[PDB]
Amino acid sequence: SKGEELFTGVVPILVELDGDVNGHKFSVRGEGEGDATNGKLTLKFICTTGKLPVPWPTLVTTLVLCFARYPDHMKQHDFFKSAMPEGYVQERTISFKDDGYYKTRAEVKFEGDTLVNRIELKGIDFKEDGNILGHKLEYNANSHNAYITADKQKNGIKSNFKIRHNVEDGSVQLADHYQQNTPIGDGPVLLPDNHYLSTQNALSKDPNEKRDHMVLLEFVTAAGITLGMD
Repeated sequence: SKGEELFTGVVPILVELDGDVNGHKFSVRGEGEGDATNGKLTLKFICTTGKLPVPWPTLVTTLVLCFARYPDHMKQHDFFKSAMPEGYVQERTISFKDDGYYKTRAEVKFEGDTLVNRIELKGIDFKEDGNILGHKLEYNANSHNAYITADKQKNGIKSNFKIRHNVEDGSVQLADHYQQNTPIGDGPVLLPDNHYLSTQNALSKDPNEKRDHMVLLEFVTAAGITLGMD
């Protein structure tokens, strides 16, 4: 595959999410750009339906791992770019400890010159007074490492990892993520050796934006493969 050649520059990004959490429906649209050479993503997300009924941080992982920076000695382990431009399906279950779960299905693929992430999210069994529907989480996102393993029996990858949301009261809300990715096209894809993605996030607000929104800067860098002999 030569999909990685599509990410040598800066690439415009469009994100569209339709969500339904305990019957609270919402839509999010995001736009920005990705710079995989630096592992850098910059986007602004808008809740186009008005008030977002869940905290913005709970949506970060759902709202484009093809922009991770894979070091040269790990380029052969980059499943995400190898599937491009036909893309891959990214499906998760996000189980919030002592609360509800998200189920997400996304298609990540090129539409013209834009990398598009189109997501359907359903949230189920949440507590209306809980940390999620009750808007009790801090507006931030801890740095985290998430391990990738190949899933040869589906021609893809999988990953399980924990996200720790900071609660306003000083506690931590665990979001247990179970993830599976599989390609859309039938072309050749790289099934990686075991490794991890290292992620940092900076969440902010646009002073001139009156709608409910999130400005996000994210860095994702691949690691965990020994750069051994040569």
